[PDB]
Amino acid sequence: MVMSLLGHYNNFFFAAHLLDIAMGVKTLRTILSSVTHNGKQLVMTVGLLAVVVYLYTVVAFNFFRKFYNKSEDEDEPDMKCDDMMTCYLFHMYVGVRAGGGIGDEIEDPAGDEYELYRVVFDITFFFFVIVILLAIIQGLIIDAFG
Amino acid sequence: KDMVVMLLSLLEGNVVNGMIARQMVDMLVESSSNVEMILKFFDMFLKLKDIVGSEAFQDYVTDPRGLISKKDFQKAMDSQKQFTGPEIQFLLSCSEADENEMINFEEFANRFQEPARDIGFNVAVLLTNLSEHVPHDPRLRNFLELAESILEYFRPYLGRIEIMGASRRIERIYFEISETNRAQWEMPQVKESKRQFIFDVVNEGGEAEKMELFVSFCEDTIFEMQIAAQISEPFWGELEVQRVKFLNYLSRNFYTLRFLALFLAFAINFILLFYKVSDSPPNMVYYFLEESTGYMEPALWCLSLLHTLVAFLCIIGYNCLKVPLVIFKREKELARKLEFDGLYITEQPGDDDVKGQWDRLVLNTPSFPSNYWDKFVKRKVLDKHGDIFGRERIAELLGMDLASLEITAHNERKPDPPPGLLTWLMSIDVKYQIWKFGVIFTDNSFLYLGWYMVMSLLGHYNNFFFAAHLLDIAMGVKTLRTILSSVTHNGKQLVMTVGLLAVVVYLYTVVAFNFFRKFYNKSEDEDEPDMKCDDMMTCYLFHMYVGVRAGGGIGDEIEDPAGDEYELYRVVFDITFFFFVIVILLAIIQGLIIDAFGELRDQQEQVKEDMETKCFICGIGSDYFDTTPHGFETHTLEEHNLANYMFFLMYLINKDETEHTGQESYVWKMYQERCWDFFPAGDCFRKQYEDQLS
Amino acid sequence: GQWDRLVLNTPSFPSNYWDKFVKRKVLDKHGDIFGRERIAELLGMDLAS
Amino acid sequence: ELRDQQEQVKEDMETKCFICGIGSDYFDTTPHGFETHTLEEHNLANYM
Ligand SMILES: Nc1ncnc2c1ncn2[C@@H]1O[C@H](COP(=O)(O)OP(=O)(O)OP(=O)(O)O)[C@@H](O)[C@H]1O
Ligand SMILES: Nc1ncnc2c1ncn2[C@@H]1O[C@H](COP(=O)(O)OP(=O)(O)OP(=O)(O)O)[C@@H](O)[C@H]1O
Ligand SMILES: [Ca+2]
Ligand SMILES: [Zn+2]
Ligand SMILES: [Zn+2]
Repeated sequence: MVMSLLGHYNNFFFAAHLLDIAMGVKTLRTILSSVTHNGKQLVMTVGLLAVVVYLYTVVAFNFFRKFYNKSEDEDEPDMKCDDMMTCYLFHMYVGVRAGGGIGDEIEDPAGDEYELYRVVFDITFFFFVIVILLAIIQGLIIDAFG
Repeated sequence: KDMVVMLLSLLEGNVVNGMIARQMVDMLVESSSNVEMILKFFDMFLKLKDIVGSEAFQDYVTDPRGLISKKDFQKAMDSQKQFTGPEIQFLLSCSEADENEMINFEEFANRFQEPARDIGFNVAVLLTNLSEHVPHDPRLRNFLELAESILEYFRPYLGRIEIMGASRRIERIYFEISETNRAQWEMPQVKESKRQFIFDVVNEGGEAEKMELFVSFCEDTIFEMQIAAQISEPFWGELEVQRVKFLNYLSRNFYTLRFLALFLAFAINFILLFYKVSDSPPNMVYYFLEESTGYMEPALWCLSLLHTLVAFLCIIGYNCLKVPLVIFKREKELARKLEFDGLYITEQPGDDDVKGQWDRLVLNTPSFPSNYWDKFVKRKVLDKHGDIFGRERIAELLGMDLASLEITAHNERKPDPPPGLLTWLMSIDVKYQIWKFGVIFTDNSFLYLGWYMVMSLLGHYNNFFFAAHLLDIAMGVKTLRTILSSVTHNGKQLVMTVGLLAVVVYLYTVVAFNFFRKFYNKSEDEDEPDMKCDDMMTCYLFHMYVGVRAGGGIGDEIEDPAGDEYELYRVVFDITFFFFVIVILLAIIQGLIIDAFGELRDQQEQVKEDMETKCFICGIGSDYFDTTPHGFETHTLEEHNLANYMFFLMYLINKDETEHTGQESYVWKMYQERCWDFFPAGDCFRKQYEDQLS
Repeated sequence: GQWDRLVLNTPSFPSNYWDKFVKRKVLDKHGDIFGRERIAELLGMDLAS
Repeated sequence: ELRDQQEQVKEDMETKCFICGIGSDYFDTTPHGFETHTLEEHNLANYM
């Protein structure tokens, strides 16, 4: 009702009624139950992912700040890790969505005194965040199916 | 009560429809009037105790002094519609009304609650025994109905178990459960310990060790109940009493302190989110908080100090709440290994068992069984092994003076126990304390709390070290703990696959270094190339760093092989790398994680199914008991309840050996000999008397 | 349970439930032990009618 | 599949006698009955 009434205020509010198939069609209802069955687990893994990304943000802010320049310009750099909140947002936004982890986005560590530390940083981020945690989420979904 | 105890003894080893039980029923029927008078004496006062506490009675209570007139008592009791005229008159007579006909009902109700409790309980036990062994006698149902209130009142304390007796038959045993015992068994921490124990045995246990593991669990539970009772709460003396109060307060609130430390860590990290680095002070850089409130700069310091304090209190609470159980378990297993195995007398572990090798330090200490109840384990080991190995050698191993045994047997000395710290200084057993501290420092939970300490302390060196305490949710939240267990379950497999991935990447590195070097130029410049595969170590690092993280394998990063004499070889290289490394191996890792999820789920399901389908004690499945309606529920709640075996063990320990009955003495002797054949194994009372009962 | 307290003393509590005499039955069962008038006040009954 | 194969092998050994084929349920009528049957009566090492 409320969404229908708001649809007269703005016609795009009628897009919400398209979600009605979630309950109208029993197959879609079962499929979404295969998600909602382990919802508490999914939210807990999302929170744990947030915490591990926070830890990586802390390490980056302390040590690897010089690698977070996201400006091709030379005289006005765009540093994404001069503030801890900005660095954490940068991580949670681009590092998780990047296929190869944060190392895909940040600068190349070749020929630097911290090269090995940074490659360990990138590999561990890729394995814990991109591989293991997303694998946990997908496994929770598949296990709910089973 | 003594007469009833004699009757119950007459019912020892009594089969269903036994002649002695039938004679007992005939005797009760012959004295039906007097038995009814006795049961009425009990039920009137049981009913009165609750009636005087009812709102309906308190409505009639009007005197500000808390008393009631006899006429008001009369009109209150007939309003309850539970007594008759003569019964109300008898209650009036029993009430010690003064010259003003004023009744002190509070003391009137409690006058007979205590004196009549034991006899009421034994009457309940007698009637229950007769009912369950003579189930087809109509004359006994009348007594059972007339004692309905007695049986109802004593139902929570009437503990019954079944044992395989000396007569090679199943016997049913009735005993008393105390209010304290039941209340302590219903505590949430004890429930959690029971759940963990059930999970452990049902999941990864064998049937031969099951009853022994259960009895060990019962013993640990008894010790935990003692610790809970101790820590419970209703100039040297003042300092000692305040110290024990403080320690008990910490022990009781250990989990609240843990939660508080976690909350403080969250607050500290939230504050830390506002940090900012600038070249200007608030070629070195400067770290500072960037805010307009001006308050979280001191708030961070306050929270850090509070967090360190709370973590310290958590460690103290732990070694005042759990370390006693750890030491108890270790001392108990050591004592049983000494006595029933001769571990350090006969086998002498072969230096590959660090536990056994560390336990050597506590053998000769004067205070070895500090937490274990058996203070005479050394004496028992001596009496068992001194003849065959040497009394003096055993005494030297266990640090015993063979001379003092006689005088201790002769008489008891009462010296002066001076309450001085100076006199207490050399009372300390240094070797025992070293052993205990080794056991504590080798414990996982204590080590975790000590690491929490170290990180908190380092947090004052640098405030970002408080980020590590955010990992505490891994153990604080059971859901996150299970989720991380779904990773750690196959950790060895995961590490092996990572190593195998390293090896295959090394092979690809070897092939690339030998043949495809020209394709590894990572410089857009033309005059100073950046070759990543002119050195084997550089090439291997390049692979393990960019090839694995690339979605399409190494071919995404290296140069295009179009129009080259090695084009086909290189495309085979790239495709095989993509399939073996990116697809198959990462798929193996994710499959290991998903399989750990499934394994944990089926473990939980199997534990629940085993509990709901077989009796934990006898092993007979629910199918047999469900022949009678609610048969399995009754068998698991009344006949073979494991809580009742726990209660029976505590009842035996607390009861005097001279007062043990025959069945109790049988079980007690067998328990002290560590023989568990009294547990019904595959047999039950219902099964043994199938034909009489049916 | 806390929301169901509003319907106890209503004149029309068993509107859909078939048993229109549940209040009478509860009175006959518990009035002796808890108080007939107190039960009637809880369930909104007139003991006179 | 590999995991359930291992579990099935362990379960079969722990539930039926490798020689006679009578399950553990029958022998467990006597206490420790299956353990005694598989260690003394029908031990395969003893047939070897
Ligand atoms: N010998 C046994 N003693 C007790 N329970 C047994 C036994 N054998 C099997 N069970 C099963 O153990 C299950 C767990 O006990 P139950 O759930 O009744 O206990 P509870 O104290 O009410 O609470 P909880 O659900 O926390 O265990 C019961 O459903 C029962 O079927
Ligand atoms: N006929 C049988 N002979 C021997 N074992 C049998 C037989 N039938 C079933 N089993 C089972 O085989 C299992 C494997 O044997 P068991 O583990 O006892 O042998 P082991 O020599 O002590 O060591 P291991 O664990 O390496 O096998 C036993 O637990 C037993 O229940
Ligand atoms: Ca005696
Ligand atoms: Zn049973
Ligand atoms: Zn066999």
